[PDB]
Amino acid sequence: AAKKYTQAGDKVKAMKALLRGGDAEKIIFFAGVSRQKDIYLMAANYLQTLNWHSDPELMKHIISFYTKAAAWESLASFYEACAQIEVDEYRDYEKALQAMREAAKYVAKSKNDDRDARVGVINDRIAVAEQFVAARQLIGSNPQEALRVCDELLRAIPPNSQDLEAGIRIGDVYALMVEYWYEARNPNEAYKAIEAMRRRG
Repeated sequence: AAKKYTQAGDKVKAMKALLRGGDAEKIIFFAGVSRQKDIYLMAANYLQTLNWHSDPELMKHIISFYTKAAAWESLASFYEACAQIEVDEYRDYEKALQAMREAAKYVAKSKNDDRDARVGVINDRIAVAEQFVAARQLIGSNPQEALRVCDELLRAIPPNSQDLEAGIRIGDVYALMVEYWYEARNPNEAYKAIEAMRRRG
């Protein structure tokens, strides 16, 4: 779509139907080249809905869009989202905890009322973050802490609250769940890797 859109596919309405959900990253690129405010906001809001385990440059790049747009609320939203789904294979939650600290800092920097919904995500995510950092700092020594953190996360979204309103998202509730099965209390469990791969697939 955007490939043929850069080939004179026209504008404004070119990306109003490309928000949706998924794991796309070039909605950034057309927001940057189109220089339209609405495309900027939708591209920056879109990346909260992604689910990956890598590429944390969107931290600073949505920081750029929300310096150009002066809305740190969804910046803190993506802080939470990307720090949550970053530690999936980053294997370090200290940076993610610093990113939740930056989420609180930018909510304090925020001025719109969207920061209230951002705190509605924060009160569920930072509550698990101090026990998920105990799930990640002690992922080599404390399997039960990480297992029960992931279990109470998995038993919070089936209630009426959404994934934003129940805890941290299920990027690392799964990814750490695989991790302590093969790493913690049994690093030499080769058939857990084919459990880990069969739970991966």
